[PDB]
Amino acid sequence: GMRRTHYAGSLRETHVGEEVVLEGWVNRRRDLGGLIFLDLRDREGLVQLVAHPASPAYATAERVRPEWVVRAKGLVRLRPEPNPRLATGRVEVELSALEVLAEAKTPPFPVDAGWRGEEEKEASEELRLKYRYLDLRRRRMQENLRLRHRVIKAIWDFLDREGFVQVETPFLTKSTPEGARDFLVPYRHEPGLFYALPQSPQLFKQMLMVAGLDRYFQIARCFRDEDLRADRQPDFTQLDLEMSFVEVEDVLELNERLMAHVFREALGVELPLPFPRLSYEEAMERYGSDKPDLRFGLELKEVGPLFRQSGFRVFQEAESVKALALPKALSRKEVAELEEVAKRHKAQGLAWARVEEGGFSGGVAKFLEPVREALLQATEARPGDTLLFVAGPRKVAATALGAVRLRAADLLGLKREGFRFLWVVDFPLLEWAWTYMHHPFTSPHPEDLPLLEKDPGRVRALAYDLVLNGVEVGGGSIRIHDPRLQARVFRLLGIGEEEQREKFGFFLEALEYGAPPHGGIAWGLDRLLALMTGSPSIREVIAFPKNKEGKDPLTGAPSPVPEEQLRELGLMVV
Amino acid sequence: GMRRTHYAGSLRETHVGEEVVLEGWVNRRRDLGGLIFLDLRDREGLVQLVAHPASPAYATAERVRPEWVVRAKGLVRLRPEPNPRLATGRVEVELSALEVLAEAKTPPFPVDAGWRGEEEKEASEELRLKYRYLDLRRRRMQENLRLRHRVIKAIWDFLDREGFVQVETPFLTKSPEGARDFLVPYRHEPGLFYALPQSPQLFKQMLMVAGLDRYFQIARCFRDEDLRADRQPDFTQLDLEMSFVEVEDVLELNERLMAHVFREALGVELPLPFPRLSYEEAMERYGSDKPDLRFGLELKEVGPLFRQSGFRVFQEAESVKALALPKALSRKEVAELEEVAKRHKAQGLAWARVEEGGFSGGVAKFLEPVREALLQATEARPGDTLLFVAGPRKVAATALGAVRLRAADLLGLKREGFRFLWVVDFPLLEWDEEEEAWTYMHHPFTSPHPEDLPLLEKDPGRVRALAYDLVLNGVEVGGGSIRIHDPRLQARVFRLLGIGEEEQREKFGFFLEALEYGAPPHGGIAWGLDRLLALMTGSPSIREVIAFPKNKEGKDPLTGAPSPVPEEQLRELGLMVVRP
Ligand SMILES: N[C@@H](CC(=O)O)C(=O)NS(=O)(=O)OC[C@H]1O[C@@H](n2ccc(=O)[nH]c2=O)[C@H](O)[C@@H]1O
Ligand SMILES: N[C@@H](CC(=O)O)C(=O)NS(=O)(=O)OC[C@H]1O[C@@H](n2ccc(=O)[nH]c2=O)[C@H](O)[C@@H]1O
Repeated sequence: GMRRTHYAGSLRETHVGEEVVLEGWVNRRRDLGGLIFLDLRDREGLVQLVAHPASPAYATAERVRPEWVVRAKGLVRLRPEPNPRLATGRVEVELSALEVLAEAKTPPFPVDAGWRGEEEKEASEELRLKYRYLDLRRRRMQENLRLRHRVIKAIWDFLDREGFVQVETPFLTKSTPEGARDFLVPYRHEPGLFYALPQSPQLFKQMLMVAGLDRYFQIARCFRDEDLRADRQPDFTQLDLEMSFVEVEDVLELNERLMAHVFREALGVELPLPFPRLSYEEAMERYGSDKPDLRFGLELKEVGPLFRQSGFRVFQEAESVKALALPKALSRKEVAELEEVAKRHKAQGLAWARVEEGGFSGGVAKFLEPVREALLQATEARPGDTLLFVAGPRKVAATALGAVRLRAADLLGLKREGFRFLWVVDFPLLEWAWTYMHHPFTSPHPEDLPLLEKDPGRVRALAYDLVLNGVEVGGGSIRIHDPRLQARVFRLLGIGEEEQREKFGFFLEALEYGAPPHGGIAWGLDRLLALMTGSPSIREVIAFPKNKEGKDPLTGAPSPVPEEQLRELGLMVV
Repeated sequence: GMRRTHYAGSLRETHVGEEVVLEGWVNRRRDLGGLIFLDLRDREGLVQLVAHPASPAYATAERVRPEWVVRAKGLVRLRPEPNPRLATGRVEVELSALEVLAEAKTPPFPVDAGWRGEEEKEASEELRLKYRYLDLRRRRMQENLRLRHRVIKAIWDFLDREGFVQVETPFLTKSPEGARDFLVPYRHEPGLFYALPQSPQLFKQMLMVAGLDRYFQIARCFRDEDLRADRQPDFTQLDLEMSFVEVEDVLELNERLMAHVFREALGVELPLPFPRLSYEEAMERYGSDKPDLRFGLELKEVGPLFRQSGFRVFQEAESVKALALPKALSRKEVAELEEVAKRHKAQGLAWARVEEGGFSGGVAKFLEPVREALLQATEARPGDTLLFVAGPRKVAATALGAVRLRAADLLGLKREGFRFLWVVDFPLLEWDEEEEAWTYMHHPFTSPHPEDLPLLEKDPGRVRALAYDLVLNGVEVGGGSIRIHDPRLQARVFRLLGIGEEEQREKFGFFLEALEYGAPPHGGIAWGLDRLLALMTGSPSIREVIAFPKNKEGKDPLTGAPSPVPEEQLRELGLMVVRP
């Protein structure tokens, strides 16, 4: 068996009197009163070792240095005074033996403070990535990686109980000139031919439905060689799943229970079911975003039809006027800050007014008095609030005041806590020629089918986004399983036969052999884990990520190769 | 919820009288006296639907052809005569409604026989791969994929319980397991490439340096080999690593894990512990470092018996290995084994016969002078054939071991069940008989035996390694080792393997630096998951347990990969194809 009797961090008062053998890293050394104190560290926490002058381990304990690997043997004793900041805080190990298994260079940054329950000073992330094997020693990084383990195991437990089959799909697959750029992999035996890394398992998981497996899932790696701004990594992890004989409601209900199971098991958090649902239109109208942050209120209100008789030209002639009531009298500085946020989102400006006990004052207050009673009933505003207005095209006015709404939450210091999931449903299928939103296999709404050719912009898709605290963490749809409907959607998009066969030939042929009704979703697992941990970047929930630029400071990739290794592939740099 | 009330194949007589809603594929249709019988198929199997001419479902049922997708509603009733070949064979569904969800054209090969319990005729594997989404409809393929799911879930259950942390490691990493790298061009700086990982070896050791203590991953490995011997461009490993372990700790945990996997996924009890043979023991007794323990016929050393023999080819040889087969082979069969032997670098194969008193055939004349000792050493009986290979010890063992394996097939020995074993105490270096050079058996991070450290400079060929292979039925299904955690020793072993300081820094500098920050003792292993699943299912190829595999030339008939890309796309990477 092993030489150690326990994880160092697992010792408690229940272990007093036992002789233990421990192995780990020297977190810190302190000399007090002629005793040598060593914080011994492993993944379960710190435990205090004490060397007394008479002990055989005394000289060894004096020479050891931070991050040295040691094996320690001694008796578990009670501390005279407990340190409540350690789970082992009531006990210590009186050393009889101490053996050095590895010395260590002074690390480029400290990794010891979190294990004592102390705040850790921010270090250069580039430094942290270059020495990531040391960065991963820190308590916070190990908790993130172990939560990610618990989340994936919980996904496995749940989906296995619900009859899902995990299926692993190819990594070396067909490159298509369709949309997002592929990472390529040269085929050595025939120069000029390339595999591609997969953008997602979409076509394979649909083909697994055509194969009759009924329900599938995979913790899938997706590779997309595009802009790496906005926290993107060159590859990321999805929870990918697909089901047969389902409606939208079936997919949402399954994913709700799975998510609630994941949060209960991996975080100890209870998520009330069902999640709230909002159509795309409702989300845009009430929050100005298709990923609403539900951790605070302050909904947008359409007040356009209140000013159709008002002399205020800019309100009267606008297609939309959105209003927002902030529960605070803003400074002129804050208003101009919100105005700049609005103008940065294509708005012509931001009108404003304070609401007093009898009327309004400031900004556009004069033009608000004739409609006072109606305006207050629509906005539910009270004396002391500030009313913000954006007038313009409907999408612009909503999106601009929605961004104002988010920035206003920070100005007001609103407490945004917990986890607020919601479904955004009934997205438009297309957008102006015409083009689809995600991928062309998304089914139109059955009752909107006749509008496909008549009024395409009004056609709803059977697609849905999962949103958590203003962040898209999941997206999916019911798929087309009728090849004639799929051809009909292609004819509407202007996508000819030669283009279909080149991009999708093998899958379109698959639909001719009896595809069941099916649909699915993929979660952004790294995004979910970052949100579950309050991390500012998905880099904090990935063991060995790339930096914001796409490179790996730890190993140096991407790096050149000997020209003989490249000549062997039949390629050269131009 | 769902329209569907049950899986089609799950109906039993306990459901008789219930009204059910079912969804699935038409396995087959036959018409009889106006009735329309549809075998409805889903992942649980077949159930018979009956459409009566008086039913509203009848008009729909008349359009239906095989592989059409339908939703059916009706009442479960007993069949007048039951079909004992089906789990639903006692019942049928009297249809009250039927709707076509999807039509289908005739598949290029049948998928229906297996769901009836009937034998499936062999289809061209290239055609099966081209229509892999239809091939995956067959019962055997779904059984394979569902078994694959059960095996991985069992691995998660066991290792999670044992405190292992699953960590996912990079796919776009730095350009080491004895193969060529698959490269990925870095678009922004032409001339820069990522490499796909041949294994997660260095990342999992760094996870030990990070203090995670025990790791696992169901990892995808990419190795650009001459894809002979059923190689796929990428394959799947159960990868794992542990800290503060000796060889025995790694072996015992894997044994218990495998026994759990087989128990939960196959219902098979594997007796523990696994047998253990050293590399030298396995090579002496079986002529192979991956012995097949499903039959006997062990190899015997008889060289010391011929030191007074007139047969110079025996008398000069370092080794003469003998094997006694319980059969009088034909001369054709002997020549076949001789050809096998010669294909494995042997100088030849000798033969004879054991008869009631004397010997007959082949080299029997030179065997007669040494009879008493030979029969005690070989345990040969009348009617047997004795075979010999003479030569250097490793050649003689390997050649007669390959003869041994072939002879098991010629003799029709019933080799059954699952016979695991560990092979341990591998030498640090392997002698390439061809290139006349020392190479490492396992990757350069394998720790030599600590007792042998002074031999690294004094006598490298005597150095043992803390490495081990897991063998199942003569197939290498796992391999691992205790690692080097001292940076001085790791450079010392790099020096031995012919890797100067310049090559060390350029390929492994980041990792040697990590060893300077207090690396713990650690070791681990990796299973060949596709290999194991192929063996668990008796499949002849790992392609039978991979959902969408490549063909033997590493190509995907289903998708057309690998394929050309637009000249514009290759231009953007700053690369061009060399003109021949
Ligand atoms: N095959 C379809 C899913 C389906 O229809 O079933 C698909 O991939 N959709 S997707 O592109 O929206 O990604 C699905 C989800 O993946 C996450 N994500 C996406 C891009 C990225 O860089 N990081 C990231 O975490 C994000 O949460 C998104 O909602
Ligand atoms: N990094 C070490 C593991 C360790 O030392 O912990 C490693 O990869 N070793 S390995 O290369 O032998 O693969 C480990 C195992 O992977 C399987 N296999 C290998 C190559 C291949 O093409 N198909 C296949 O199935 C095979 O069973 C082998 O025993």
